[PDB]
Amino acid sequence: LRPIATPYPVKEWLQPKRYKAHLMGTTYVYDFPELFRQASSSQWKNFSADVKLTDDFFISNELIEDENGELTEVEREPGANAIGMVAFKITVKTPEYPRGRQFVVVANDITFKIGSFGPQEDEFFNKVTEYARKRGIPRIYLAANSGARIGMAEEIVPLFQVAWNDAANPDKGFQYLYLTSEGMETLKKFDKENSVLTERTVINGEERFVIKTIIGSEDGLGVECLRGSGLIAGATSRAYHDIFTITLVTCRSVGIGAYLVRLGQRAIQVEGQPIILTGASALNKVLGREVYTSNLQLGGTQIMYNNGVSHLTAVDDLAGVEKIVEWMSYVPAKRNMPVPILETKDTWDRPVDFTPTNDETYDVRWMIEGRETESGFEYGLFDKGSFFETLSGWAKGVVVGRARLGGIPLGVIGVETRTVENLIPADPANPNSAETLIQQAGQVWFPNSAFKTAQAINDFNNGEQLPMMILANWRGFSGGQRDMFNEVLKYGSFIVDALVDYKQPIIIYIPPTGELRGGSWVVVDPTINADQMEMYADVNARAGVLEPEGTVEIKFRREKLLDTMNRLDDKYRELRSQLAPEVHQQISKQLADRERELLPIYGQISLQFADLHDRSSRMVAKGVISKELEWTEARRFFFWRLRRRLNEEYLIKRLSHQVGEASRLEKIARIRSWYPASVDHEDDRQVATWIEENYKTLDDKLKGLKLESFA
Amino acid sequence: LRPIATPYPVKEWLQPKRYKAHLMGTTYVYDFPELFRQASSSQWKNFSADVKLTDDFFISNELIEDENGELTEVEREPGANAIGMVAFKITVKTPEYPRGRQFVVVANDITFKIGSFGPQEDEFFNKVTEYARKRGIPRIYLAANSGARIGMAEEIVPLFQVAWNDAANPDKGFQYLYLTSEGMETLKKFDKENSVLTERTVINGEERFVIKTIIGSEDGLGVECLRGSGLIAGATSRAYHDIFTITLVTCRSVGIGAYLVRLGQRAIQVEGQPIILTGASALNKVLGREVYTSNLQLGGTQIMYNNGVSHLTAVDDLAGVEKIVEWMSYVPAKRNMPVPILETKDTWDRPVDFTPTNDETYDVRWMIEGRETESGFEYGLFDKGSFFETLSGWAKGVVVGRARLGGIPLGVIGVETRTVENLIPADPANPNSAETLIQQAGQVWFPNSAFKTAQAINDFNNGEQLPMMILANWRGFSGGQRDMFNEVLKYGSFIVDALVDYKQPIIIYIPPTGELRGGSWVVVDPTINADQMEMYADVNARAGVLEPEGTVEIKFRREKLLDTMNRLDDKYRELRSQLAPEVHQQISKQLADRERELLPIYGQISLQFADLHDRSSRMVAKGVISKELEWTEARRFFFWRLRRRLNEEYLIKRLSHQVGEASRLEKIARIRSWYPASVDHEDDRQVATWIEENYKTLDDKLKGLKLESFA
Ligand SMILES: O=C(c1cccc(-c2ccn[nH]2)c1)N1CCN(CC2=Cc3ccccc3OC2)CC1
Ligand SMILES: O=C(c1cccc(-c2ccn[nH]2)c1)N1CCN(CC2=Cc3ccccc3OC2)CC1
Repeated sequence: LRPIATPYPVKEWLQPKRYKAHLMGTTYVYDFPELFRQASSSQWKNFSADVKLTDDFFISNELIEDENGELTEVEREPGANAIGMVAFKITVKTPEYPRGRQFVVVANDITFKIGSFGPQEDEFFNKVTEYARKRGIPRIYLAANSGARIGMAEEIVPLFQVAWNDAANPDKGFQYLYLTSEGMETLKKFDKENSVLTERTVINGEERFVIKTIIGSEDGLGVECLRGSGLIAGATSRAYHDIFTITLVTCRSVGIGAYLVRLGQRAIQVEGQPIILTGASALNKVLGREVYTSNLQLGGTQIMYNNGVSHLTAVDDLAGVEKIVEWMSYVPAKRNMPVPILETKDTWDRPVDFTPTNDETYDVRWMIEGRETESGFEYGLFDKGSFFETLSGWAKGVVVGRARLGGIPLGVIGVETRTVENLIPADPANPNSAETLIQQAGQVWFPNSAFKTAQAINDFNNGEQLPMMILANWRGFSGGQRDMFNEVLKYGSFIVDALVDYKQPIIIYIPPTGELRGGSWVVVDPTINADQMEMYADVNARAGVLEPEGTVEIKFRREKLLDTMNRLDDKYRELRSQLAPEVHQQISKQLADRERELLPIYGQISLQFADLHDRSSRMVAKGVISKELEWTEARRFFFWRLRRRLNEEYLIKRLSHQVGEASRLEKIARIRSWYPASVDHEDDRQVATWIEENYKTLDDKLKGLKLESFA
Repeated sequence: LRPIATPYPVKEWLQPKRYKAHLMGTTYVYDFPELFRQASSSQWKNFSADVKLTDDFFISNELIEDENGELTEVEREPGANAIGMVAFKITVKTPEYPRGRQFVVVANDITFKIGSFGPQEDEFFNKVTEYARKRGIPRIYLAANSGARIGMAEEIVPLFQVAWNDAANPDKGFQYLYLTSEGMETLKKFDKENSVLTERTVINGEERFVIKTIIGSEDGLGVECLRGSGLIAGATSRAYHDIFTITLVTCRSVGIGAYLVRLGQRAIQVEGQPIILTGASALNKVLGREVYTSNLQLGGTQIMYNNGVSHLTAVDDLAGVEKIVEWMSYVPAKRNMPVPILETKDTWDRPVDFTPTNDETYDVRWMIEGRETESGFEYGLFDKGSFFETLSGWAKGVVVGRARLGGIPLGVIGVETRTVENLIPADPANPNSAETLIQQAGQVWFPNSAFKTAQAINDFNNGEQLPMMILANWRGFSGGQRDMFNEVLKYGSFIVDALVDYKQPIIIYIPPTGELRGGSWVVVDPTINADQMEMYADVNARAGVLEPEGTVEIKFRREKLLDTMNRLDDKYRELRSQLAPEVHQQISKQLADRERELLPIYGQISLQFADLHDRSSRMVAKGVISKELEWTEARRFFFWRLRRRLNEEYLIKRLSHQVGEASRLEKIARIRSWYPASVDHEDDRQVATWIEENYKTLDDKLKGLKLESFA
């Protein structure tokens, strides 16, 4: 016992495995529920400073397999795990679920055979994943491992013999490996007869049992571990589409461990904990040279967070747990439950203060969440303090996060107007390689930003099941050589696919000072998914196929511009006179003199003429947008629109369970036929208010419609 | 008329639009059905040289919209199209469908308003896509366009006035654009009152109608074209998952045109025809400098085919049409129809001749399709002449194509063992940028090869609806810095997702001289999708978590190796003697002398010991593979296995339409309970033969099971 004379018992001595985990720079597996309790309690403090919590607000129950391999809850001493994978069912009362919400935590035990994945850990991880999925509850994975378990048939090590070419000269080589009768008997005796596959031969009097395959008595040596890895990779791939999946990289995640991080998509990486496929020393043997010095060069945050593999970084395990808990606060308690409403001091009923200007540089985050000023706080579009930005280290040209609109949680995608730089590191494996700095213009989709936008859309959609707002402000895609070669088309197309799959309300809003052009509008138009999408443009937004400079270049050329020079009194007369023979040379020089002096302002006139088409009024006129809006009034508008949309969506889902076979246009028109004759279908607030006042009455109407002889 | 005195009529004079198309370097839209007829006839010649074809073997009917906007067949003169989008319903009798197969061809008319997409072309393209999808028939798109249509309100051009700051000095600027009463009346007269949005003001006696928005009388000027682009992008995204989609880039594909190419996935690009987002001159204005000289720098084959955006290239339009027709020969006639069997001279009943050696370099294509030798033709795994390789210009480390196994069409993925080089071009926009040459080791997945493998899997699955074989031979993923930074994890994970979605039989086969390790096995194990996947390993294959060098490094270290030095007579005695005081220094030097001399061969022994675990016999023993196979006998084995699998799959699909709610294990066990008691369920040939002999009898059994009161 070390240290002596402590006030309370030495927990690292009661369970030496706690000390081993600490020695490896991670939290002991059995101590993670306590971090979730601390993080959950902080959530309450940050929400309502005055709430009195009691220990019954949080319950953690370890899940273990029974005699029939079915998961059951246990209350046992930490460190009694017979396998290197552990799980807990957590039931917490949170500000968004004060009566309680549930989730599962799966975790590697780094103290158990270095956190390696053997067949038993793989089967348990799969069993826990299926448990979460059946219940629709989130699956949190805490990665601290050494990848698939490796081994050899340790019983064949003291027994094997070698068939030397020349016994006296071993250096000259060997023909095969074999067992003697004594070696074979040792195996027979310990009931390890099937540990080897032998073929008996007779060489100079003695019988030799030629080893043809080594199998081994112990399980978890090789391919059986690889089968299990495949099983859990597929299990996670499916879980991502079904439930909320998140991973915290807590010590190091190797091989299957790294794949699990990616397959669950949502990942928080603790600083200094690598996500690797191959270790630096293994790579060094393959390359010959001593190229890498640490695994952090390969899979540290400076790789993974800069990549978008790690959505967030964390300073320590508790910070990571706090980020999981914060992310989950935007997510339904379980699959298909409504999005968790959470109203704060910042009510829906106020104008938007922060307004972008065309002459001044701004941060899009100011439009999203507001900003501190010397004169006070300028509120933005969403609730003060609600913006939880993710993928913050990758493709910084797009701003992705979760936010709240008068309490309604949603995914937000904004456009970074400032030029973004990113540093591509020098490849240590290539001596003729130096660090590259890439500049990327604002309001332009590049391969990386197109991938991030698509990624964001999918992550809001699957598991999170959130509505979304895109504050659309792109000039288009980068059509230059490098970006075309880097497959910009591929990434842009993923955005379309992500929108086609979206199952919750979508609002596309071209904000003030914002724009949408030929290439950018294609990928975000509401006809991609009319059942979910809706588009709005600010009165100070712009949209057209090309930018004014482009439109003039194609449609307001020199001849049109010169014909327009008949708005000029001096030009009209000069063109008329030069249309008696020798004097015509002086008049021709005089026309070219006026045309040269007028050209800069007539170029400006054509630019203005072209821009006059690019207005939200044309968008309304041509029916390409639902409404033209005023930025300061957007919060009030969107709150009720979103609120109205969620209610109608709920009624569309119920109408689907009954009858079944009807189009969405038929279902919505049916639900709308139920509204009082006096209710204006175009009034979002009135429509939401009427539905919320009649949920139980509408239920009775739906239960009555269960007179279905539909064959 | 030019030229005079030709033997037959000048087709370019009868329809001048034919000449315009030719002038633009493309085939006239109305002439594409003839190219399909020529290509279809060649298919017959290459199949059976002796078949007599008549014109009734091929029918092309133009589809146009009726009075109610419903598509109908027409026989009209070419060039009468009132919109710039054209379609044809093609019905062809092919070697795989001698009674006939159908498909739709949609195409831009480059002679119609430069092949631009206006709202009418967009609505027609969408209508044709839905037509194809409803029928389950393939959709071939022929891209020859200028992207979304651009315009201005040409009626406001002669009318608008300018409010100068100083009339006498126009150079000093203007305040706004306006209309006069005379201008307003001109609009009133031509019923174009809503062409502008004005606000009347009175300035120094005269009334000025301030233009606040220009709308225009003509449709297809701006945003209305962008809505249509979005509509067709979403339509194509959906079509890809539903029907066979392919695109031929025939002149140039711009903006929406480029997106359409990608969204349909399968693309054949004609040499010298660019797929661009922004034109070179437009990019040059945005950058200031005159950076690019042609659109081919941006979207030529050297960009798109090297990218994997273009799956194949074609020397001219007919070669492109021939490639479409050849690709389609592997594809079902319509959605959910069986894969088209096509038996050739190369029957299933033969051994595989080409065998890889560990000491000799080979091309994987030799294993796939065979190879010509001075001594004759060495047949490979698949039918002679059946290998149709796609994505051949991108990520050359993986070999992807379609093939036939005794007539059965399937997708094939093979591993290129030879080191692959690829040249990254120098960015013309960056003066401090030079061409990079990248080397990539064989049998290692890199970001590009992982993306291609995933891409291949999805393209075989969607629309093609083909079974697949992966001749799995990877050491793992590149875990080095550059490849980790280039998101190898992301691409590897797409492989898992692609396998999870697969709806047809999958065979994973580790071939002779082949290997599968820790990282590579994870992503391809049959437990990812047990309903479709199956794994086999050749008797000369290898698999384990690490390679022998890795396993020894972790599990057969110096102490184990030194303990093994007790297989040595001289070492055993020397270690015993040095375990009386001064003489012990000489014995310690003598032990280090033997250990140094023995170490190279004992290192080889441990490598051999480790390799003895990596055998297909261990794979069988641990139940991770369905069977261990012999390469020469693989064609015979796989033919019957695949044939058996397709039959059972057919019966599983039928059992699903009836009853409905049963697991696949229940359905298959039920189908198997129908086989005669004497039929060995493990005999593929017997099982396939019995099903094919009793399809009508099994139908009667299924129709009888339609006694379903299942609620
Ligand atoms: O409408 C225009 C435009 C602008 C200026 C000139 C011309 C033009 C049209 C014909 N000749 N020149 C077009 N464009 C459409 C919007 N595009 C946005 C865009 C900006 C951009 C910025 C940096 C790098 C790449 C980029 O490519 C995409 C830029 C070009
Ligand atoms: O089993 C081993 C191995 C090989 C040699 C030494 C060691 C090792 C284990 C511990 N220290 N050294 C491992 N490995 C697993 C298979 N890996 C395949 C691989 C090759 C490879 C080749 C080029 C570039 C990157 C690469 O990374 C992936 C290579 C490393």
